[PDB]
Amino acid sequence: SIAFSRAVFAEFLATLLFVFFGLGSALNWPQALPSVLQIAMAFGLGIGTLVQALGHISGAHINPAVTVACLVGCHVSVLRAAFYVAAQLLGAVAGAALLHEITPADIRGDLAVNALSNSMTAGQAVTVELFLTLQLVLCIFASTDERRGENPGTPALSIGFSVALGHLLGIHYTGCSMNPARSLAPAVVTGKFDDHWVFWIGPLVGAILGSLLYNYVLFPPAKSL
Amino acid sequence: SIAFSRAVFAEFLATLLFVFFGLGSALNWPQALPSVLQIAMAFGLGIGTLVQALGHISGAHINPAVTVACLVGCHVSVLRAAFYVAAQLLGAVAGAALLHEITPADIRGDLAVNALSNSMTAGQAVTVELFLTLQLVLCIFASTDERRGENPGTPALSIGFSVALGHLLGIHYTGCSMNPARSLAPAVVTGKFDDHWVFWIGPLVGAILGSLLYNYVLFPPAKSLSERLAVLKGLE
Amino acid sequence: SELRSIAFSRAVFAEFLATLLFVFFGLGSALNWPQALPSVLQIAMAFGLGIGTLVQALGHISGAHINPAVTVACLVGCHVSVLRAAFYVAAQLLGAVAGAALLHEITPADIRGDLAVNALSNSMTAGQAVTVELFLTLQLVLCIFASTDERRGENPGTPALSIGFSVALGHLLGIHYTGCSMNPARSLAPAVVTGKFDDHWVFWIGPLVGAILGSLLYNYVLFPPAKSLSE
Amino acid sequence: SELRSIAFSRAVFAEFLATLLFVFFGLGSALNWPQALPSVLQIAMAFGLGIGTLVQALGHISGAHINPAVTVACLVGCHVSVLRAAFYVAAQLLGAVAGAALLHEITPADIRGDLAVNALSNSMTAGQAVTVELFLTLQLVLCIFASTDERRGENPGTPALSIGFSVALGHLLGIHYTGCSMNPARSLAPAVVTGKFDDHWVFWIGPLVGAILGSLLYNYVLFPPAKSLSERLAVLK
Repeated sequence: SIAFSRAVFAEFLATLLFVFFGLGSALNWPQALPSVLQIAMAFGLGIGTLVQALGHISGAHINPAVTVACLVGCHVSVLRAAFYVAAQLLGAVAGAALLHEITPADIRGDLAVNALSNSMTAGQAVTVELFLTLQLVLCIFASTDERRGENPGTPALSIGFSVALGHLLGIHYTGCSMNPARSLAPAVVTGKFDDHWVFWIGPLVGAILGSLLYNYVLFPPAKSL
Repeated sequence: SIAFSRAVFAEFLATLLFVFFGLGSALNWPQALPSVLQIAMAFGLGIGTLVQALGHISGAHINPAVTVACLVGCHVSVLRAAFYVAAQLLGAVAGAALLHEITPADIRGDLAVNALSNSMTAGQAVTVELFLTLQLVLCIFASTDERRGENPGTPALSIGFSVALGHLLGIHYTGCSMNPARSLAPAVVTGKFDDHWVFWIGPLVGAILGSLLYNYVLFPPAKSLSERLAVLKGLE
Repeated sequence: SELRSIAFSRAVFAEFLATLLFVFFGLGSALNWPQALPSVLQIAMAFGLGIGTLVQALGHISGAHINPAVTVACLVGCHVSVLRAAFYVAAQLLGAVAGAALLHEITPADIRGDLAVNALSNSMTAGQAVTVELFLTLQLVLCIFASTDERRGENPGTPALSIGFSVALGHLLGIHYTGCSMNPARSLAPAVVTGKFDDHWVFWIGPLVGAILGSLLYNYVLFPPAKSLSE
Repeated sequence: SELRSIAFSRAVFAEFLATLLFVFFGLGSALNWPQALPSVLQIAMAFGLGIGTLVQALGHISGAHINPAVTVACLVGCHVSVLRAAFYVAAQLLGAVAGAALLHEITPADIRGDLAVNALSNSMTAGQAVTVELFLTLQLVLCIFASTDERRGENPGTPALSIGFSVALGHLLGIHYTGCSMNPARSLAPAVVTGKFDDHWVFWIGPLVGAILGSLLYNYVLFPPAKSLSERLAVLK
């Protein structure tokens, strides 16, 4: 009962720092405009760092889509999955509120909300988020698959660079959600909810798709009883 | 029987995502033009992520030149190599078509086709593509060599950064093909095939040179008794 | 013992040399070079790969703290004697000032400029900046403590790269606010060399509180030594 | 004997081929500035990932020195023989010049320019520039020796990445002063081809001294090899 409390708190604190660091690095600084790579690196090294410190303790989901994917694959429980999703949403909003307080009334701007950019249709954007989240779930599972043992190597860095890869592309299209908590956090704080469902339907479908493809298509288990 | 089907499917899906993520990051130029480093990182972390996710299930070739190199020292049969190459070509075109469908209308432009740049000669570009793929194949052979030391496991990041290294140079000339599928995918969708042979002869020759140099010159692998037989029977 | 004595001397010398090279490389790469002004990512990579390289090269000799805040976090957390912590902090402060003085005598007077001093930026306030420095150093110690946690024996992992990228992560954000300190020696070094002590306490109070918070959170909240023999 | 052995031939050839590919890729990615001038980070990454890739691919065959300074550092740290060290230095110098001549041929005359020669920049003094190169190569040799230290447990690829990121780190600083050499072969290769030898000694004394300094500090001061058996027994009880 105590280990479970530590895991839910860790998921909360992890999502707090990820959203706090991610958005804060994505704000429009006029003296040094953030590059697609700069933002991608911030989100990328963010997940890699948080996976290293807490991955072995709770799994370092830091993402409701990852938690849902883990719910379809990993022997996680619906109770923990709910407590995790709840912890991620609380940590994210807490990270966005903390950043808002410290960010002045000049940089804040859109507070790096994920927003449909370069017009683009919701169907085209929702399709990207699906493929963006799918590749992350495939990597996370392969990097953490116990059947591989210690053979996968650099788990934190691979997962981290996988998030960065999505961002290196996603920034230009949407912003690279891959995480409903990272999307909801600035939307609640700075009132902006333009097609928010896109950043929810996409990732959730992409995560379940990646989980089913991995756990039951690409590398399924042997037959049970 | 199933494992082979899963492996061929993985090679298809891997090349799809690589081309989808790679080209999409190399075009898209509004008021944020992608830099050489930005593009190199996109292709590099792409392969690295896909080698990590699918390496243990198929080998994550994602490259016909890599599949050809593995035909000499990866224990890959010509049957698997063919099924892999076919899966890579289908995945790439599928990745470019999927990207094409979603592209923001009149944005595609070249669609990040590998193209001769800065008035250089076709011979100079084909020489680069050879060296770009030779160093990659050299790195893949060592990274997948049981005798390379360390502990069991494949370094997906090392392989990924090898692809990125090639882009830091190839981009200035072409786009760092190293992969005939990465070149054909946007060439088929758009229709631009200007000097398409450069993006095929270069990588294939560079890969075979690196594969022969590693398995016969640099670090000749340990032959099994059964493999050593075919050498004696091949002579006789 | 005798060989036990030298080992400690090697550790103190390594902590000195590590902080010297870190400050020398970090500040030198952060200077406003006219032909190529460094970007936030460019600077983040210089400080990031700096710690990662020094942790890789010297971690197995001294622990490669290169930071008084992490040394203090190890006192409450990875419980180390105050003797080593003092010798380490002293070695870091001497190496840092030596690294900033060496760079000064290495850079042309014209390009020297602000010598990459930590300074309040974008008209920020001391209270907001001290809060940022806290969260920046907290995530670094959290990563260090987990990457070097005795309980993480078997597989070596990637502590150097993870810690290195953890420093870079703090720079991708901290640079815009304070230039990212996370280290009282990196802040004091250019302040002593080039007299600029504007809000120096921010670069000291912030990191130290963030490090102790991260050390207490890890050793007492996140993954403590379970007092009960049950597990 | 060590000379007439396949392993020695493979190691000398590996050092040649490694320096060939490193110089070819390194200079070519750092000089190609037509309508897209490379940034300091871009150049640092090219040289960094260059060394990292070659150490991964060839490290197990020859040690992947790719540098006469590194080769000398291993000589000082009692590993490689003086015979092998000489053959390695010769292989590195031959590979480098071959890489620059090949790049010249493939690079259009309009963009070749100075061919990314290592040069004292922003009117730096010979004493200050030689001091930077010293500290640049010193940290690298410290990382290389630790990345190749059998006593340090590591996962596959990380040592090559650590060495790679060490080279990048050097370039992130050295570029502003000298263009970052750390390698006499990387400096000599374009100097012979293009013909610019102004104060070439800075790019040789600096790295050579930095490598020996780092090697002596590591093998004798910081982390010497033969320690004692019974200090571990005294740590126990």
